[PDB]
Amino acid sequence: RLNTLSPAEGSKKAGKRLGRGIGSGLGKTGGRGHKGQKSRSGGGVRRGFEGGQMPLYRRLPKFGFTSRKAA
RNA sequence: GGUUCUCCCCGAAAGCUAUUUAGGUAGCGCCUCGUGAACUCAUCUCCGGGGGUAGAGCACUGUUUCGGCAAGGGGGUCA
Ligand SMILES: [Mg+2]
Ligand SMILES: [Mg+2]
Ligand SMILES: [Mg+2]
Ligand SMILES: [Mg+2]
Ligand SMILES: [Mg+2]
Ligand SMILES: [Mg+2]
Ligand SMILES: [Mg+2]
Ligand SMILES: [Mg+2]
Ligand SMILES: [Mg+2]
Ligand SMILES: [Mg+2]
Ligand SMILES: [Mg+2]
Ligand SMILES: [Mg+2]
Ligand SMILES: [Mg+2]
Ligand SMILES: [Mg+2]
Repeated sequence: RLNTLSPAEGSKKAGKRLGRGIGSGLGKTGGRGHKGQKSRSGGGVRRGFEGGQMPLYRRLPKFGFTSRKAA
């Protein structure tokens, strides 16, 4: 009867909402520590960056060639 | 610098490694949630082990104080 309809158990998961008091658990720093590049807005680092060490996908040598006949 | 409602469960780290790196970041180490298997792990008993630290010692590496024998050396004496 329209108002009687409810979803399955565990279907909806609420979702994390950050910065909303202490009781919320997460709140004041939205689960992202104190300071550093990761805490800052637009933070983090690009994909495959090991902090100036030459990343795995450059220290290893490239190999082979893509065949046109294989496609 | 600041990041706003509430209860319940578990709960770190400030280490290694690398870095124009050192107040940053990454992988591992430590937290957590989830998913499966073996007596898997922990505590203590009685066995098997390797070590070369504490201590001790002076054959060796050097160092060191005495006493006994003593080549070899330092002072003297000749035609
Ligand atoms: Mg939550
Ligand atoms: Mg929470
Ligand atoms: Mg918390
Ligand atoms: Mg702050
Ligand atoms: Mg800090
Ligand atoms: Mg941080
Ligand atoms: Mg460099
Ligand atoms: Mg440190
Ligand atoms: Mg420490
Ligand atoms: Mg550092
Ligand atoms: Mg810095
Ligand atoms: Mg010692
Ligand atoms: Mg000793
Ligand atoms: Mg002694």
